[PDB]
Amino acid sequence: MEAVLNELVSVEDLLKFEKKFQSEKAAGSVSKSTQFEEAWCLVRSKYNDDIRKGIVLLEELLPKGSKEEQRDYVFYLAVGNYRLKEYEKALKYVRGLLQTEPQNNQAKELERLIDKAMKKDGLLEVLFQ
Repeated sequence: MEAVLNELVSVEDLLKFEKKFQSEKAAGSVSKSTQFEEAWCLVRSKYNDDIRKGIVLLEELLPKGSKEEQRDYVFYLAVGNYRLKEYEKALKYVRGLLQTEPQNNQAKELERLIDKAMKKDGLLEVLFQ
């Protein structure tokens, strides 16, 4: 995934989804699925306000989800909080997921990323003192 290509296709996908979302909203029916896909987009944003909106949407969905749905909601709540540098919140979400699925390799890897960031592992200023 060439990075500039990735940005390009992401926009094409966004416009197609926007079309679908606006059509659904106009019809009076924004489903749990489409709301999740909205959140999935938002937590990938370069803008913090977008990520926070995605978190709000996922927290709203969380109590209404099946076990299977909640797995995805909690994963992306951990991701979203991680990207906002809300590490304590991110760790609580991912540790909850690992309670349900201790051998989820993706959740294990995310917990490692959060932990490392929290502890400032690979902070560079230390290397130059």
